[PDB]
Amino acid sequence: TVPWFPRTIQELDRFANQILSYGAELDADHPGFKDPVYRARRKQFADIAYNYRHGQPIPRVEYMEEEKKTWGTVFKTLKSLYKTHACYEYNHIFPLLEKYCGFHEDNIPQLEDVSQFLQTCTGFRLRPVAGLLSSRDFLGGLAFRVFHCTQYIRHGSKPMYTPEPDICHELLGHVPLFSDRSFAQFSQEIGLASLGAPDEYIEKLATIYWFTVEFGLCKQGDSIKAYGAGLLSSFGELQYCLSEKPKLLPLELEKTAIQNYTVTEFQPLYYVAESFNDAKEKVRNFAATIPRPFSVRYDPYTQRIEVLD
Ligand SMILES: Cc1ccnc(-n2c(S)nc3sc(C)c(C)c3c2=O)c1
Ligand SMILES: [Fe+3]
Repeated sequence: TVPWFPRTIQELDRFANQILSYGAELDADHPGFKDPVYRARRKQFADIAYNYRHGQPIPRVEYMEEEKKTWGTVFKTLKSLYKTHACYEYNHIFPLLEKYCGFHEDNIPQLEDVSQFLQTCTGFRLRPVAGLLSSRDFLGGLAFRVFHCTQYIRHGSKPMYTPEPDICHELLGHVPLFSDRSFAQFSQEIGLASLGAPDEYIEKLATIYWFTVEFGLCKQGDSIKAYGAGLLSSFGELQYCLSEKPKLLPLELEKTAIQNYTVTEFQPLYYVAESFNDAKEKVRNFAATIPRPFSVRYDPYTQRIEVLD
């Protein structure tokens, strides 16, 4: 009995709120655990996501001085690496994000502005998300070029640490790659692959996602550069990923899909992509191995998924 998936973009409304209601910020472990103001702020961002419906403007939020400071620290620290460590695509778009989107140490960009910018670049759009969605639900969004995106910021006591996605990771890690057409097509391919796929393949796709969108390296002429959002938003790991320490292997999906990984330390191993067009082709070949009694394609004119046989 084939798993349901949205067939229109508005149908992402359906399971968008089906998050893990009891989130990371509730653990005694969390940098913000003892902070009741932080607790409430987090629920505030969650209620914004909860009430969001596809098509609406994303609500603007006045960030606090404390939050802007945390952003500032993440921004300045990370900025110092991008020219040398980040891929061309990243460095190419970053100044535009500064000019048109207010990417600056003193200013946390608003999601609506960033979403409009991306729509202009590649048709990618943002949708605020409360918390952790299933891989199935999150990856499905990508098929429509929709990135489920957090709006809250990490707790101010630890600006270099987040166990979770937060706004810094989304804007400084993901957003600049979603501005590139080739990357955008690649990421969407992973989304298309996920539609109606068995649970076992959702997990293989999530693993591929992690070794690409989150922790991917790519060839850049004779050199290698970072493009994964998890690398680009981690000061420590961004420098480490391109030192002699980690092991590097070519992106190869039948191996990548089964490779184990942990979230708590630096990756002992990275996969290197030839280019985003090549990763896309590889994902397209891999999707053909997924037992699905149909074929899918996205029609951007009507914003619907076409389902054949
Ligand atoms: C597949 C999927 C579905 C929903 N969210 C995610 N997701 C994304 S996009 N970025 C990050 S950064 C970090 C430290 C974590 C844990 C995390 C994460 O979980 C991934
Ligand atoms: Fe991420």
